[PDB]
Amino acid sequence: EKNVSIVVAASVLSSGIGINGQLPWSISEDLKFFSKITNNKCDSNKKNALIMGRKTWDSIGRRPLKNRIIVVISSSLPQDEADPNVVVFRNLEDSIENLMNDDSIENIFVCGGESIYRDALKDNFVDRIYLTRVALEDIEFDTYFPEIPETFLPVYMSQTFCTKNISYDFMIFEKQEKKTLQNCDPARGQLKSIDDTVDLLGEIFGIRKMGNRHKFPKEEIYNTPSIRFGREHYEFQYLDLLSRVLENGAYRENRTGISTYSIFGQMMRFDMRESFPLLTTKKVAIRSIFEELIWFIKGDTNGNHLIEKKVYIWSGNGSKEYLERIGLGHREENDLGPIYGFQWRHYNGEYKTMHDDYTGVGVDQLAKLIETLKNNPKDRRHILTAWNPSALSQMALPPCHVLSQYYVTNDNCLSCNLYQRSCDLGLGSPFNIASYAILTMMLAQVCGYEPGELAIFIGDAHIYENHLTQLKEQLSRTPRPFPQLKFKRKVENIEDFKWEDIELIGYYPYPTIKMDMAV
Amino acid sequence: EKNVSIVVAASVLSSGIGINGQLPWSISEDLKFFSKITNNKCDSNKKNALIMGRKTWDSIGRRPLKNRIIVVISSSLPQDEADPNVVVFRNLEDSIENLMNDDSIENIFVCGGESIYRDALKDNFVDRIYLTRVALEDIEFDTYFPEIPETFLPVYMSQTFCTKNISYDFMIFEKQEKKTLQNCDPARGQLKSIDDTVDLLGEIFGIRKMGNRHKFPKEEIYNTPSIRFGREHYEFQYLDLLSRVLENGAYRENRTGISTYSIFGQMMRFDMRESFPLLTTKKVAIRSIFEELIWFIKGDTNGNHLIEKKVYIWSGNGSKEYLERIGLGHREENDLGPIYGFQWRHYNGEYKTMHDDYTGVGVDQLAKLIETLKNNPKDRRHILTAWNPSALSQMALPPCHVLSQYYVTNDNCLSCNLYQRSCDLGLGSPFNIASYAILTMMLAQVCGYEPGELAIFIGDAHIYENHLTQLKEQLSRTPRPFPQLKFKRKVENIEDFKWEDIELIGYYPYPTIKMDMAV
Ligand SMILES: NC(=O)C1=CN([C@@H]2O[C@H](COP(=O)(O)OP(=O)(O)OC[C@H]3O[C@@H](n4cnc5c(N)ncnc54)[C@H](OP(=O)(O)O)[C@@H]3O)[C@@H](O)[C@H]2O)C=CC1
Ligand SMILES: NC(=O)C1=CN([C@@H]2O[C@H](COP(=O)(O)OP(=O)(O)OC[C@H]3O[C@@H](n4cnc5c(N)ncnc54)[C@H](OP(=O)(O)O)[C@@H]3O)[C@@H](O)[C@H]2O)C=CC1
Ligand SMILES: C#CCN(Cc1ccc2[nH]c(N)nc(=O)c2c1)c1ccc(C(=O)N[C@H](CCC(=O)O)C(=O)O)cc1
Ligand SMILES: C#CCN(Cc1ccc2[nH]c(N)nc(=O)c2c1)c1ccc(C(=O)N[C@H](CCC(=O)O)C(=O)O)cc1
Ligand SMILES: Nc1nc(=O)c2nc(CNc3ccc(C(=O)N[C@@H](CCC(=O)O)C(=O)O)cc3)cnc2[nH]1
Ligand SMILES: Nc1nc(=O)c2nc(CNc3ccc(C(=O)N[C@@H](CCC(=O)O)C(=O)O)cc3)cnc2[nH]1
Ligand SMILES: O=c1ccn([C@H]2C[C@H](O)[C@@H](COP(=O)(O)O)O2)c(=O)[nH]1
Ligand SMILES: O=c1ccn([C@H]2C[C@H](O)[C@@H](COP(=O)(O)O)O2)c(=O)[nH]1
Repeated sequence: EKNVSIVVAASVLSSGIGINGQLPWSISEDLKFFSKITNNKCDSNKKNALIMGRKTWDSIGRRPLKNRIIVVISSSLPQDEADPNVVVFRNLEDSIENLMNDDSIENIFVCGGESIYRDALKDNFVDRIYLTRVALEDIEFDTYFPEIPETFLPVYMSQTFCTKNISYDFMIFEKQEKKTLQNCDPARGQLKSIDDTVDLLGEIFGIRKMGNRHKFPKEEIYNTPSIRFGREHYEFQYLDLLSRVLENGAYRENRTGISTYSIFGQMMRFDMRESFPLLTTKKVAIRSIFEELIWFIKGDTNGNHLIEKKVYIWSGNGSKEYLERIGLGHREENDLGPIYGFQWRHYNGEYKTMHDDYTGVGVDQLAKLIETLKNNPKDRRHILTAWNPSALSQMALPPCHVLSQYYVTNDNCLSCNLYQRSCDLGLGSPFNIASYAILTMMLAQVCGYEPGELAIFIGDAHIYENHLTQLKEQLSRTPRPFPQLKFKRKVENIEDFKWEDIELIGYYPYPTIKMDMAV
Repeated sequence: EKNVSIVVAASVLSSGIGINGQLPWSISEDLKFFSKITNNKCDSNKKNALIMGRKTWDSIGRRPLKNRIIVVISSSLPQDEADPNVVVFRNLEDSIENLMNDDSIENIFVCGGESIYRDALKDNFVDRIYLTRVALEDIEFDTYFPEIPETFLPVYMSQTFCTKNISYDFMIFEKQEKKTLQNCDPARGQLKSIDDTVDLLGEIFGIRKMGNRHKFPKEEIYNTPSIRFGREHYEFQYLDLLSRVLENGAYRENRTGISTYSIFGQMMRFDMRESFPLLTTKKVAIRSIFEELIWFIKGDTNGNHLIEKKVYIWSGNGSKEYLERIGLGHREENDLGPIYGFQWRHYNGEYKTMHDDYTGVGVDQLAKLIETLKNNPKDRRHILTAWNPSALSQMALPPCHVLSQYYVTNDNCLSCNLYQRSCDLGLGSPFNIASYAILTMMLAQVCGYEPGELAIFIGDAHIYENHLTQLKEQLSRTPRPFPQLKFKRKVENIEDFKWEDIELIGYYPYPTIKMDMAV
C-alpha cells in the first residue's frame, strides 16, 4: 500500500480556501503545520510527494519545497527533466502510482487546488484529510474545498488557536468504513483481560462498583462519536458533561415544578489563552451575559437596570409573585436582595433596599481581590465568595456560582476556579462559562495580566426534563472553533467596562436553540 | 497457542490462601468472581479447563464445576473414566497439553494449591494471574501463594470492595516482557495520525497549546507504571495528582520559607460505599485527624484541647511567636481565632477569645445542614462554608478547606463535594481526604443515610520542595486495598462521637513517611 492524505485550510462555514490565487488569510502557524505534516516521514532515505494543481504551483512561486517532491498536475506544463524535486503529470490518476513504485516516496499528500481536491475525493484516491478550519467567513472567496464525503469521519479536533485574532482548528478525518458498533469509551479496547474483568466484576457487584455509577455515554447521546481519542476542543468539556448526565442523571424533583436528571460533582476546563469559551453548538446571548456581569461588578441588585438594558434573565426570580411566594412580598418589584454583587462589593453589609447607598458598607472583596492580585500574585488566598449564611434568606435566589479563586501563573497569566453548587446545563452553564471567562479577562487587564485557564467544579449538575429534545438537537452539532473576545480599550477601573468595549471576533455558531427557564 | 491464567485469592500482606484445607475467609463475591472468570469463554462449543492439586479437589468436595472441566493433578487418584468433566493427571506438565489438543478446551486456568501454583510459575506455564487481595492478615494460614515472578507486571487494580467489613481488591498481572519504553499516557497509541499531529502541533505552538501545560507524568514519577489502562483503585486519584504536579508544578515561593511546585485547579474522587479512603502507601495518623474533626464539629477553637489529647497539628500555626508574627500577639498561646468550627457553628459571630461562651451567637450552619439534609434531601443548597471575608484577619490561618456541599442520592446515599483553595499534597491532602470522608459518614449516620462519594476540587495544589524525596519514596509503593471504617454505635447527636466509637478494619499500610510542615 501507501498513504494519501489531503492537507487543506478552509473557512469554517463555506470551506473557502482561495481568492485570486492567494490564501484568503495569513497564519504562519498553519503554514508551519502544513510543513511539519507534509515532511513528517519514518524513512530518512525516502521523501514525501506533494501533489498539486498547476495554479497552486504558480501560487507557491514555482519553486520546490525542501526535502519533499512536488508533483504538478497540468496538461500544458513541460515534463522538465531539470529539477528532480519537481515532476509533471498529465492527469491526477497517473501521478498516483507514486505508490506503484518510487519506493523512495514514503507518503503522498494531495496539497491543493479546488479541482485537484475535488478529483482526489471523487476517484476515492484519498485516505485521510488534514483540515485546518479558519474562522473568518465574510471575505471574498473564489476557490473552495469540496464537502467531505460520508465515507470520511472525524477522529480528532484540536483546541482553538489564535493568530492576529483569527481563530482556527486542526482536525483530521479518516476514511473509516469497516467494523460494526465499537465502544465509545476510550478506556476499553486496550486489552481484553481488563475489559472482561471489569465487565464481570460489574455483574457481580452492581451499583456497588463505583464505575457502574459513572457509565460512559452511549453513542446516541455522545457528540461527534467518531472522535474517540481526539476530543481536544474544549467545547467537549461541556458537550460531554451534557451527555454524561444524560447517561447517569437520576430523575429527581426540586423547588420548581420541572424535574431534572442530575449527577453530583463534575468539572470542566477551558483555555482562555488562545480563545474565548463561547459555545458554538448554539448561538449564545453574550450581550445579556456581559450586562449581567458589570451589573454584579458594580454591586448592583436592582433588577430593573437589567430589564432597562433589555436583559431579562432575572425577571422570573424577580417578579412580585415570586417574591411573595418566597416570603419577600414586602420587597419592591425587582429588588432581588443581597445577591451576587452586593456580596461582591458589600460582603456582610446590612441590606435595606436596592435604593439605599451602600457605599462604604460591607467588605469590598472585588476591590481587595484586584489589590491582592497585583500586589501579591503568588498569594494563595485570591478568593471571592457569595455564600453568606446570614444573607441567604433575603436573597431572591441563593448564589449558584458560590465561590471562585484566582491564580497568577509564573508567566503572568490569570487563571480562575469556580465552584458552582447547582448548574442548569441547558440554560445556566453556557452563560456561566462565558461570564466567568470574561470576568477573568477583565480582572486580568486591570491587574496587568492575560487570561490563563478557567476551571469549573459543579455540585448538582442537572438537565431540566423540558430541555431534553433541545439538548439532543444541540448534541447533534459538531463544534466549530471558539471565537476570540477582546477589549477595545484599557479601562482604568474595572467597573468602567461597557458593551462597546468588547469585540467578538470570528463567532460562527449554529442557530440559537430555544429553552425555557424554571422559576 | 492457548492461554493459561492463574486465579487466586490471598491475604494482602503474606499471600495467605489456605488454612486446614479451607479458605481462610468467606466472600461470596470472590467465589462469584472465580466462577465468572473461569467460565468466561468465546466459543459456545468449547469448555474451559481448571487445573488443581488433589488437596484442592478435596476442598471442592470432589464434585465437578458446572460447564467446566476439572483437571486434578495427583500421583494416587485413579484415572476415572467415569466423570467426563473430571480427569486426572500424574504431573502438572503432562496435564498442560490441553493446549496440545482438546481444541474443545478454549482456555486454561491454574485453580489452586500452593504446590500447583508454585510449580505452574516455576515452569513458566502461566500467562496471567487473577489475584484477589483479601485484607485480613492476623489469622492463621498454612498455605500460601508464591511471590509473583518479575516477568509479571500488574495491568489492572480494581477499586476496593467490602463484604462483612473485609476489604479486598481484584488485580490482574500479565507476563509482559517484550517492547521497549512505551508512553504512560493512555490517550496515545490509539492511532498514529492523532499522536503525530498533536506532537507536531505541540512543536509549532508551545506553552500556547494547553496540552503542553498539562503534560502527562513521566514513568519515573508515575506510580505502578504498568497499570496503564486499569488504574481503578481510587488511591491513584491521589498518587497521580502527586505525580501530575511533580511533572508540571511551577516552582514558586509563598508565605513560609519553603518553596513549592504547584499547579492550579485539580480534583480527586473517592468511593465511600465499599471502603474508606485512608491512603495505604503511607501509614496515616487517623486518630489525630478524628480528634481535629469533632473539635471542629464542637465549634472549638482552643488549640490546647488538641494538644491535651496529644494532637499537635495546630501547634505551629498556634504558637506565641507565630501569632506575634501575624499581628495577633495579643492572642493567648493557642487561641486560634474564628477558624473552622467557629465558622461552622457560629458563622459571623463576634469573636472575643477561645474562652467566651458563644452559645447562641452566629449562624449554626452545621445544625441547619443536618436539618436540611434530612428534611429536604433533594435540596440543592446543602452547603457549609468557612470563608468569611470579615473574620479572615482574626484567624491564625485562613480556611484551606473553604467550602463543601452535600448531596443525597436517590438511593439514600450521602455524597460530599469540597473545594480546597490551597492543598499541601504531602501533609495536608492525606488528612484532608480522610477528614471529610469521616465527616460525611457522621453526617450520614445522624441523618439516616449511608456514605456515597467524596469529590475534592483543589485550587493551588502544591508539593513543598522538602517533601520531594519522601513523596518519591511514597510513589514507589504499590497501593493496597483501602480499609473499612465503621462506627460502633449510633450517636444521637453528631457531637457525641468519640474516638472509641470508630473501627478501622483491615488497614495494612506501608511504613509511615516523615515529612515536616511549613509554618
Ligand atoms: N487553503 C488551502 O489550503 C489551499 C488554497 N489554495 C488556493 O486555491 C486556488 C488554486 O486552486 P484552483 O483554482 O482549483 O486551481 P488548482 O491549483 O487545482 O489548479 C488547477 C489546474 O491544475 C491542472 N489540472 C486540474 N485538473 C486537471 C485535470 N483533470 N487534468 C489535467 N490537468 C488538470 C490545470 O492546469 P493546466 O491548465 O495548466 O492544464 C488546472 O488549470 C488558489 O487561490 C490557491 O491559493 C490551494 C491549495 C490549498
Ligand atoms: N485462596 C485461594 O485462592 C485458594 C486456596 N486454596 C487452599 O490451599 C490449600 C490446598 O493447597 P495445598 O495444600 O498446596 O494442596 P494443593 O491443592 O496443591 O494439592 C496438593 C496435591 O496435588 C498433587 N500434586 C501436587 N504436585 C504434584 C506433582 N508435582 N506431581 C504429582 N502430583 C502433585 C498431590 O496429590 P497426591 O498426594 O494425591 O499425589 C498433592 O498432595 C487448601 O487450604 C485450600 O483451601 C486452594 C486454591 C485456591
Ligand atoms: C447562568 C446564569 C444567569 N441566569 C440567572 C438564573 C436565575 C434563575 C435560574 N433558575 C433555574 N432553574 N435555572 C437557571 O439557569 C437560572 C438562572 C440565567 C437565567 C436565564 C437564562 C436564559 O434563559 N438565557 C437565554 C434566554 C435569554 C437570552 O436570550 O438572553 C437562553 O435561553 O439561553 C440564562 C441565565
Ligand atoms: C490537612 C490538615 C490539618 N493540618 C493543619 C495545617 C496547618 C498549617 C499548614 N501549613 C502548611 N504549610 N501545610 C499544611 O498542610 C498545613 C496544615 C495539618 C497540619 C500538619 C499535619 C502533619 O504534620 N501530619 C502528620 C504528622 C503529625 C501526626 O503524625 O499526627 C504527617 O506528617 O503526616 C497534618 C495536618
Ligand atoms: N493547512 C494548510 N495550510 C496551507 O497553507 C496550505 N497551503 C497549500 C498550498 N500552498 C501553500 C503555499 C506555500 C506554502 C509554503 O511556503 N510552505 C513551506 C513553508 C512553510 C513555513 O515554514 O512557513 C513548507 O515548508 O511547506 C504552503 C502552502 C495547500 N494546503 C495547505 N493546507
Ligand atoms: N479468587 C479466588 N477465589 C476463590 O475462592 C478460589 N477458590 C479456589 C478453589 N476452590 C474453591 C472451592 C469452591 C468454589 C466453588 O464452589 N465455585 C463455584 C461456585 C461459585 C459461586 O457462585 O459461589 C463456581 O461456580 O466456580 C470455588 C473455589 C481456587 N482459586 C480461587 N480464587
Ligand atoms: O450562574 C448561574 C445562576 C443560577 N443558576 C441556576 C442553577 C439552578 O438551576 C438554579 C438554582 O436552583 P436551586 O438551587 O434554587 O434549586 O439557578 C446557574 O446555573 N448558574
Ligand atoms: O486542611 C488543611 C489545613 C491547611 N492546609 C495547608 C495548605 C497550605 O500548604 C497551607 C496554607 O498556605 P497559604 O494559603 O497560607 O499560603 O495550609 C491543607 O492543605 N489542608
